[PDB]
Amino acid sequence: QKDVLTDLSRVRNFGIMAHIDAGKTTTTERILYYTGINYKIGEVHDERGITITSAATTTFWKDNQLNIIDTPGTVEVERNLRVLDGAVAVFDGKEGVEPQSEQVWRQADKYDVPRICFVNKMDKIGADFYFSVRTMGERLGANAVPIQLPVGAEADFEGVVDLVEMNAKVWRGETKLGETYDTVEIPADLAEQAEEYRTKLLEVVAESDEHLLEKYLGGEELTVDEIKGAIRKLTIASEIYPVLCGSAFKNKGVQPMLDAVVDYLPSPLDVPPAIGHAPAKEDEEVVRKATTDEPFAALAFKIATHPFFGKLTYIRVYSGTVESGSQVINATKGKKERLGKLFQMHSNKENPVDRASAGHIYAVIGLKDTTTGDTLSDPNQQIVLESMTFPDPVIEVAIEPKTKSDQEKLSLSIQKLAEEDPTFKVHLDSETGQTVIGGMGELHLDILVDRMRREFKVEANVGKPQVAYKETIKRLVQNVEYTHKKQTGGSGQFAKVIINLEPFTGEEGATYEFESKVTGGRIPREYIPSVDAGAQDAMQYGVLAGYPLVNLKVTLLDGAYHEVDSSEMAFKIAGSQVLKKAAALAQPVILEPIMAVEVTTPEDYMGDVIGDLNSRRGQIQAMEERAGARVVRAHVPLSEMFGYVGDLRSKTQGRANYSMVFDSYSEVPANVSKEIIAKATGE
Amino acid sequence: KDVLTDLSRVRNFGIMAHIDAGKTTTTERILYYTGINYKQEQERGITITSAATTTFWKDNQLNIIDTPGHVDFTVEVERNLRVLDGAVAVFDGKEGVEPQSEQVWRQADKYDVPRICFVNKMDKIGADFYFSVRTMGERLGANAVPIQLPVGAEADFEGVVDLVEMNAKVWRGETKLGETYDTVEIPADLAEQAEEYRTKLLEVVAESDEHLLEKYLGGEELTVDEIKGAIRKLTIASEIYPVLCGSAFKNKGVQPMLDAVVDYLPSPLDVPPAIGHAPAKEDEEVVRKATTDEPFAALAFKIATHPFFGKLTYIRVYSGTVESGSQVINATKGKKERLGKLFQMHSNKENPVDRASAGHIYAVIGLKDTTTGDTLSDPNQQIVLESMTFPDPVIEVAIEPKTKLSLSIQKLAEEDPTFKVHLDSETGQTVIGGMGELHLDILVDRMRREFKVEANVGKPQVAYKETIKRLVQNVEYTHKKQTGGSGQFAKVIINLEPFTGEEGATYEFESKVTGGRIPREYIPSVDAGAQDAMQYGVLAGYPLVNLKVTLLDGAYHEVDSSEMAFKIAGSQVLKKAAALAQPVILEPIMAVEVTTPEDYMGDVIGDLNSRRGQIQAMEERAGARVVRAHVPLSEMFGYVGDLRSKTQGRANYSMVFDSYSEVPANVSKEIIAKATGE
Ligand SMILES: Nc1nc2c(ncn2[C@@H]2O[C@H](COP(=O)(O)OP(=O)(O)O)[C@@H](O)[C@H]2O)c(=O)[nH]1
Ligand SMILES: Nc1nc2c(ncn2[C@@H]2O[C@H](COP(=O)(O)OP(=O)(O)O)[C@@H](O)[C@H]2O)c(=O)[nH]1
Repeated sequence: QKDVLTDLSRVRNFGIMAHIDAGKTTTTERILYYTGINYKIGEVHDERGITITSAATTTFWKDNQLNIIDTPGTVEVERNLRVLDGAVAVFDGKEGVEPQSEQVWRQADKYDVPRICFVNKMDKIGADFYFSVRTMGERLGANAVPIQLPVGAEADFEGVVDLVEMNAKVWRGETKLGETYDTVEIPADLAEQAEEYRTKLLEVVAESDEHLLEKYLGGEELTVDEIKGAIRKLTIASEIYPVLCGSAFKNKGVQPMLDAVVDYLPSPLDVPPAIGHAPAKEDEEVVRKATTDEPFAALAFKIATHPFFGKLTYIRVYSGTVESGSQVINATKGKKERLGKLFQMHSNKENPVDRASAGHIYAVIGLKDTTTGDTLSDPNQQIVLESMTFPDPVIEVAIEPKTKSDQEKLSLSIQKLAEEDPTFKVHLDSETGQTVIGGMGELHLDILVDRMRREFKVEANVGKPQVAYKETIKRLVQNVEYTHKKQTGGSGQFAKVIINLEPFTGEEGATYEFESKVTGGRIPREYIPSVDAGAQDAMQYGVLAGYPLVNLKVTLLDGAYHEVDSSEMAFKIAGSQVLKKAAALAQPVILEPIMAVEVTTPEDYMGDVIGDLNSRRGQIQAMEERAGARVVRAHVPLSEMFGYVGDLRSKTQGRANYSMVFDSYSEVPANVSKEIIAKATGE
Repeated sequence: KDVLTDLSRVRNFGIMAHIDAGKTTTTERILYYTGINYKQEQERGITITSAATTTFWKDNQLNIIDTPGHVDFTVEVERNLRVLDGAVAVFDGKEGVEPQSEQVWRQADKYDVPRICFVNKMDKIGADFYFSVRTMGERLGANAVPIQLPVGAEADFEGVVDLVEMNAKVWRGETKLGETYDTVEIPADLAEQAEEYRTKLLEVVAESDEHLLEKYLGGEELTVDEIKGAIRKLTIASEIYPVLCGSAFKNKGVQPMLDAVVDYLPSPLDVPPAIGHAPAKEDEEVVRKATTDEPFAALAFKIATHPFFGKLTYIRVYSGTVESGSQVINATKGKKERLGKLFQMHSNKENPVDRASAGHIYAVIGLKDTTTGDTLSDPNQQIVLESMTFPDPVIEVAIEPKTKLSLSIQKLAEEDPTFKVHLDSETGQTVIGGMGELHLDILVDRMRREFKVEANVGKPQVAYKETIKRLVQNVEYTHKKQTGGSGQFAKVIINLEPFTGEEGATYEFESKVTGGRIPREYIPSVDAGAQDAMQYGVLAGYPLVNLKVTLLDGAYHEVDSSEMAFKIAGSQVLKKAAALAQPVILEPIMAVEVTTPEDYMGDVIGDLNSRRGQIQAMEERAGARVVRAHVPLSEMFGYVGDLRSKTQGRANYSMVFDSYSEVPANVSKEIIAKATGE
């Protein structure tokens, strides 16, 4: 394990995020080659092509250990950004930022993931570094700071102008795989435009630190280390995104890029510590820092089949150390696990290690009940990294497969997505064959339907998403009585029940309470729970619009029975009908899912954000300023949040991001309740 | 992937092994080799772990069963061994026979399950094939006959010597998943040791059949088919256990073992026919053969939740064939069921099938009142595959939430009919009834791992009962409460006697009223009142059983007498008559069966007698001793831990209800004192 670094400052866990056909595969291939041929030159103690096969590949660049993670490019990407400490964003110079990159960039923005940009395909016709860097501002609202400029356009691409050390690194002519660059003076053709972007970089660098601002403004020139260190601080704080260029296919620009990963991307020490919750006690927060002294905690993010080893579990260790053959707890499942062989996968070999320490990524063998997203931890000090509890779905969509083969494909999609997403719920009515999926939002459901149709090729009719409304009562209704007297064939059925129905808060979140005040055996004790079950069964339905009834307290006050005719079945009918009777007379109301929306926007677009939120019946809660940006917190009904992603992006020209969580159910306004009821009665 | 109708080409088997022995890695390799090799610089997932997985090896259908989780829960292990036709025993070459693998071996011995042995981890340092085969004889009393010999030791492990075909199958270098072997001649280093074990195998084969004994002794050499056929006969009869070796992690030896399952493990035709009983007629025996022509019979052995399909019931069909959308009867419950979609689960898909035929294992959909252990059968020829089990719980535990925040537990889940939930009303006081102390502990883990409740668990309490021993006559009670609005009146005179009943019934009500002295309108109310009072005790608050109430006389007021007043009268008169009929407390007596290693048997009988046990039999099965005894459940508390320490973890115990017996005098006073202490 001497090959695994314990100095986490010299470790970098990063991945490549890019649009498809942008060059992620070819860039990773070139990274792995250049890093191999430059490793232990004259220090090895003592044709070839690199393909990427492992989900995580470990390599070394200039005395730093680089753990590269294959980002799919969904819930899987959200997990990978937690496994990532930083990312390299690869763009196609012909197109700049593309619709796919927008989504991942905003998720990395949510989790404050430092990024550096590599504009690829600079050899191709139509590729432009300057146009592409514009699209980063226009569509991502990103402070993209070019740290280099291209030397040449289309076929004449030869290298890059280094804007930190003012020199040019050129690969002239047909460049061999792994061939180094020639360091030359900046060409005269580029001298002024280089000086313009040098000023832009120096101004950003000088404004970060007061000591350099006094130094820069005084006419003194900033040192390379001061410039380099300032860019790193800003990049790690997600303040700026350094931009590079090259041609991975033409073998131009890879080596400066690798330097940028070392120079400006964060180590396990630079990112904030891992925050999780105790196994139980979700509210209790547990924090695990990136040091071997802390208790062991690790997240499993990929399950794979190795051509030699069989089933392989990839894990990201955030804190502490564990050894091979030692027991750990799968905190997500509460089951014990024993770590088998431990590996760090290299480009062309499998490096076995004897223990799994903090800040590193490993492939584990002997795991039996660990799934992607599960947390492995010290048995004595247990942490769960992902939240285990989720509220019931608030939006539902209906899917009906077209053919009997689409039904079988839908059953293999609901199985693989269950493994990846525990947040979504599925139920199937075998009559009509209507699979209804519950989700956490319209976009969450929109993702699942797409993955069913593109990654699993289902052909089905998708319904329009329906908000999961509920019903409750606002008033106390007293001495509501119902009598069931059905004379079925032969012997009849009898049950009389008198209940008292009131709203019920639930101190700890309870939705229902049943109380029996029956005195003197007027209702036999054996029949009391049948009234409860009958009331609860009738609660499944609704008195107003057919939506479930919640926050009710049923008080069984009295009743009557015939010794022969009364049965558990009869007292369940009585409970059912009496609940429908009392709820109708107790001011029934409809409840709406309310969302806790938080929007981070620049000041200039903040007014346009609050105006949009007000139009969605939102209630503004806060107007904070965090990290030079303004954060608006508001409660918005989920019913009004349809299409927020596109509307926010249009109104704020792409510079604002948002997070939606469930908050509570609230009574629907009067004018909106009648619209809900009218639609439901017609459905 | 079609469904085979030639049941000779079918293998219903499972893997039994100690923990960390390689069950998961061997199952992984089986599923890969059977898929890619027969009917890579890669990485992928199918994320499927089915209770029963159907796969194919060389034109034979292999149905693999997941071995039960709770090894000490004897109801789960016996069910799976009934679903199994044969088993593959996986051992660690470094450790040989281990305590948990010993327990299942003796259980498989009880149920006559043919077994083959696979010595795994032969590439690990300290692994010895011959040491493991010695432990098979010393600790399992098993005629373990090696049909293979290891080629290499520890890191130099390369393959196996086949002792039937007398060749060597070697996997040289780093073996990829599914990589084939090279069949080579036995190395000279192993030629002598191979011939020694070849003679041992030939002698076992030759003594089986007289014809082969003539050929072997005559100097003629036995054919491969003759050796294979003899080993198969001996393996199916549990006379010999073939021994193999390999490395599941290093991908060496998997294909020979799959061959051994086909060659020497039993088919559905080779196992004895299914033996059951007619509903509610334990003495009447019904036999179902492994043929589609016989009436349909199937056992449900696993209930699971499918993400898309909902409830999934895994069934092992022993006899006949039934189609989708056809009705069957759940003989265990007496209710009818309609088979919905039928599935055979594969390593990477769900294969829909049109019928559930004999000798195969399926996943069923549309079942509502079928539980693990229930028997599905043709309505006309009703069979129950599992023996009758006591319904009422014998052990009770109290669970109280928190230390309302943890009322999340609804647990209306069918669970089993074995669990009964009743309320003593102390903070709700969910009291759960079970078949034993381990039974409840299994359920509590479900409530705490699958539902993560925070609760105080009580100490297990024996579910005692009460009864009467003498006849009491002319017991009268008069209910006269003059309430303001309306008064109430009811007089009843009853006769109370003990009543076992030819039908096994707990209660009998007879009315000998002569005139309309008690109106016919209120007779059923008196019966209900007596039954209500029987739920509670007269001595220590435990339910009363085996009572007969005879209503002899009474009185009524035309206005004041109601059904309620006579229910109070019937109730109070039973509490009064039972007190005067010599009430006694009854305790559940259990049929305990302990399978113990050779050495520790003596401590078992002494312990059982110290727990007020009555020894009934000792038998010798294989190399172990089986002690059967009748022991009161009250004295069996903590037996698992005491036996496991006493037998170094190598022994098995079974507890099933047997009968109720009167509690001894000094123990009756202890029970009563606690209850009166409330
Ligand atoms: N001319 C040119 N072609 C490139 C470059 N990078 C990638 N390509 C080509 O683009 C195609 C897709 O690139 P690929 O690595 O598969 O992108 P990915 O799908 O995002 O992983 C491949 O055929 C490459 O040959 C580049 O820098 N210049
Ligand atoms: N070296 C070696 N290790 C093995 C072999 N078979 C299993 N293992 C390892 O033993 C550990 C436990 O095996 P496992 O399949 O989980 O056994 P189980 O607990 O009974 O299911 C795992 O980490 C396996 O990788 C083998 O043939 N050789």
